[PDB]
Amino acid sequence: ALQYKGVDWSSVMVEERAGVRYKNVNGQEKPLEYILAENGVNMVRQRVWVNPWDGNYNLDYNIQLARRAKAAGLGLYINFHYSDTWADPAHQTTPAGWPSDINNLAWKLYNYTLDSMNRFADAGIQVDIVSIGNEITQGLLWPLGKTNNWYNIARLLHSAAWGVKDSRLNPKPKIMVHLDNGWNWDTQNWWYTNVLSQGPFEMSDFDMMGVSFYPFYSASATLDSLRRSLNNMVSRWGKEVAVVETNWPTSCPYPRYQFPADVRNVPFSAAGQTQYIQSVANVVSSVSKGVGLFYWEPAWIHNANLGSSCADNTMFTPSGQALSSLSVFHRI
Ligand SMILES: *[C@@H]1O[C@H](CO)[C@@H](O)[C@H](O)[C@H]1NC(C)=O
Repeated sequence: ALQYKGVDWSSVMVEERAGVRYKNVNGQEKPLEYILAENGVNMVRQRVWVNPWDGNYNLDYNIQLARRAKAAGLGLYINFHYSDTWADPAHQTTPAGWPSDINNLAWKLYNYTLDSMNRFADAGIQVDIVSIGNEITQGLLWPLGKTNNWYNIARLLHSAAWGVKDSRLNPKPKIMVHLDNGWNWDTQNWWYTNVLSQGPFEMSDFDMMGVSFYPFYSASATLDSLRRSLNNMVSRWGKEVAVVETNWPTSCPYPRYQFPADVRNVPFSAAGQTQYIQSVANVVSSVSKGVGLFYWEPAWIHNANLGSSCADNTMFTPSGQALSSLSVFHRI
């Protein structure tokens, strides 16, 4: 069974401010962190943005969350986007103001990460996992860290990894590199190979390799491919692995892509979510060093589709009541 099993609950306060109230399956209202712990979750993933336009997901914002997550006995997984806004394969926007030369940008990434981690340390919050970037498959901090700029990338990650290493955090969190399409091994292989062959980013600079695994972005995302990809990654670089992002809809009237053949039998419902989340967990667990699974934004009711072509990927009622499927975190 999985060592790390949780959800990314970053939107929680934005939702509370919007008037949302959460309840477990029985209708008992309480702060989300407790409904989560109640269902077997043992860790929350939180996204961190540099200078968000409205302050959400910034350091202060994430510290209030962490403190809360800790009170409910949940572990912490800090997810740096190293951007003012959403960072993903098609968007890695360097924070306005940051440097334009690799040495200074890297230095900045270091000071930023360093100070940020020390922010939790000084606050008495323990960070368990830290991803230096978010789905950085096409690199990060563009233009400099854009893919094929392999040198700059390994250069940037090394600095970021050390911002963590040199912080007051103790124990130090596992450093993770997060790429999307974990089912695509050629991508996982191409990326790490090119980054690790540069020299600046060393094997001892990171501990985990996290991957996003979704069913609605390509019929190619088969459980088998993820299974194979993870095994290939582990056997090749010996790092702990984990699915840091995944969803399953309870409603998907207009999918943009055909779902993988292995899950076309799984229903869009609370039952189907359980089935899917459990299958994905089995894949990760089957892999030696397969250590974690995180469902992305299960409680963002005011954004149900969660940026996908599916209508609802939440594990909550439109009114905020936890669905039965949320307790799948006990079984994994
Ligand atoms: C990083 O921090 C150091 C000392 O704290 C400072 O001298 C340096 O200018 C910073 N790097 C940049 C370019 O922000």
